[PDB]
Parts: sequence; structure tokens; C-alpha cells
Amino acid sequence: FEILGVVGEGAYGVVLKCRHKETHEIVAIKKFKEVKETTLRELKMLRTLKQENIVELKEAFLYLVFEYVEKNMLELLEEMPNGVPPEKVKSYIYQLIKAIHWCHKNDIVHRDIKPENLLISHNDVLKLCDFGFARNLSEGNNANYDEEVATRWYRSPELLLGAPYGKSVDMWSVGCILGELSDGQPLFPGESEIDQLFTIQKVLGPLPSEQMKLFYSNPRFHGLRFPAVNHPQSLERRYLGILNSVLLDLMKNLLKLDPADRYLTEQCLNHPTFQTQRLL
Ligand SMILES: O=C(Nc1c[nH]nc1C(=O)NC1CCNCC1)c1cc(F)cc(F)c1
Repeated sequence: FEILGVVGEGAYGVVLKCRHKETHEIVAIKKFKEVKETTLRELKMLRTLKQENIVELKEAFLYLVFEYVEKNMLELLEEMPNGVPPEKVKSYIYQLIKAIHWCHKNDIVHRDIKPENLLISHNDVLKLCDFGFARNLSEGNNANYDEEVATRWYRSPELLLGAPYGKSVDMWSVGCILGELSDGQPLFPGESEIDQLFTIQKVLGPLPSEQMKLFYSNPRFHGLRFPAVNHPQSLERRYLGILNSVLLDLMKNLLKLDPADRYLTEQCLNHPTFQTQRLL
């Protein structure tokens, strides 16, 4: 394997764009910078989680070599800064939901669903990557989070204010990505986590009472004002003329402030917006 470059580094290890010397195959090799989150789990999590919308473990040799995908969704949104075409919004989110469905069935919450970890193939096939930050639903009791700020923006209001993290928070990330794909803009951006609660409430309205109670019981937010909103702007108003109305209905169910009301994957896939997509 010759080394062709560095794909990325961050807080998860290092991914190297490498090429097999015999076969001119660009591959993405991950090694760490076992190491905090076990490559050993990942190589088995990626032994079960083999499906067309999850990254392929091509081989392993201390560590892991993946298929190389030239692009991710983060790059797409920079090149299409006002959103990708509406048909692509439905296609990518449907593929993303399918990958989450295959993760959630084996009781794996991905925990770092963001546009960087969504690769898009030359055939426009979405593939989920970076399972290092995950937790399986048994065992677990983990921290091992991605604490990057871009990751924060895809987190549930419950997780920001201190709750456990389950399948419902993975679905909240899907709704955040649906909106960003539609107009290119981060739905819930915040330099500070508290500023995010303003942006969550400015669209989805005042928070549930359980959540606003945990706010006043948490060390991280003490001493500071609550991001209160007089007159909220609904999702319907936020994406008026931008999103197909049937697709907007899926998003509303993805972004229920109370985690209990949130759609999980089977309801999302059987949602109306995918009827013709459910054939294709
Ligand atoms: O497996 C990962 N990434 C990849 C596998 N195959 N291709 C890629 C890849 O990132 N491709 C990019 C897309 C954008 N354009 C440059 C090439 C991976 C693992 C992590 F832990 C963290 C992470 F961010 C990515």
C-alpha cells in the first residue's frame, strides 16, 4: 500500500488515502491517533453491518482498510450551498434511514450522524462511516462521544440537556440533515450549546417541561439566561416552498421535541414520501 494522502484526522484516529501496489485500488485505511474505541468492535460491528448504505470493510491487516469514496455530504453542501435538488433530498435521506435501520436492528446507535460521515458514491449511493463513537444498546454505558462542535448541531435537545442517548436521538440527526440538504443551511446552529436551544425553540417551539427542568438542574448551564422565544417560526414556515410537503411531514415526526413522539426507522421507511422510492 502506497500512501496517497490524508483523508482526515480529528478525534477518531487517522484515515489515510492509500493504494494497493499490485492492484491500483484506492482504499481508506484507518489507524488511531483497543485504542480508546476498539478497532476490534468496529471490525465486528462492520462484519454484521454490511449493507449498501454502510461503508464496506474491504480487508483488515493491526487495523482497518475501507472502500474509498471520493465525496461526502459536507462537500456536496459546500458545492451546492443553497441545497441539493429535492429528489436528492429524498434519495439521500431514504438511504440514510435504511442504514440507520440496519444499525438499529442489531441494537447499534451510530451516535455521530453528520454530513462528514455520510459518503456519497459516484453512483450517488450514500454510505455511513465512522462507527468508532457508537454504543451498542446492551453493554455500553459509554461516554466515547464526538465532542466536536459540528457534531453538537445534530444532537437532540434531551442529549444537550443531559439525557441518555438512544435510537430516538439518531433519528433527530436525520431530521437535522433533511433540512440542511433542502436549503444548505444548518437547521440548529449554535456557537454555544445554549444558543442552540434558542435555535431549536425558535423553530420547534417551547421545550417540554421535563427538559426545561433538567436545564435548571444542570451544572453546565447555571448562571446563564434561558434562550426563551416569544413567537416561534414553525418548520412549515421555515421550509415553505423549499421542501415537498409530504417530506416535511416526515421531518416533523423526526424532530419531535419529546423523544417519545419521535418516529423510529420502520415508520420512517413506511412513510408516504417514499412510496415511489420504496420501489426503485
Ligand atoms: O471511513 C471513513 N472515511 C472514508 C472511508 N472511505 N472514504 C472515506 C472518506 O472519508 N472519504 C472522503 C470523502 C470526502 N472527500 C475526501 C474523501 C472515516 C472514518 C472515520 F473514523 C472518520 C471519518 F471522518 C471518516
